[PDB]
Amino acid sequence: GDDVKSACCDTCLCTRSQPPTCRCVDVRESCHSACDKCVCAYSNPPQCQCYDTHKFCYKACHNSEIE
Ligand SMILES: [Cl-]
Ligand SMILES: [Cl-]
Ligand SMILES: [Cl-]
Ligand SMILES: [Cl-]
Ligand SMILES: [Cl-]
Ligand SMILES: [Cl-]
Ligand SMILES: [Cl-]
Ligand SMILES: [Cl-]
Ligand SMILES: [Cl-]
Ligand SMILES: [Cl-]
Ligand SMILES: [Cl-]
Repeated sequence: GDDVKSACCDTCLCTRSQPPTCRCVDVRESCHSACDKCVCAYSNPPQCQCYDTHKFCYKACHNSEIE
């Protein structure tokens, strides 16, 4: 399907390259196992990055009162 809450993301960034490579710059509370390497700053609320690359962009599910 496509209505899946596997990941949400408000800011993807696909690279200028050949072939391309893409990733969600918009960091979250939850880091999903969709990307292989989840790293997290132990902040409050914590921030957490897909270090590992992807070739997809997920729809927006609005995290915090900013975006
Ligand atoms: Cl599904
Ligand atoms: Cl939705
Ligand atoms: Cl350009
Ligand atoms: Cl980054
Ligand atoms: Cl989240
Ligand atoms: Cl998950
Ligand atoms: Cl991802
Ligand atoms: Cl790993
Ligand atoms: Cl610190
Ligand atoms: Cl992938
Ligand atoms: Cl929302």
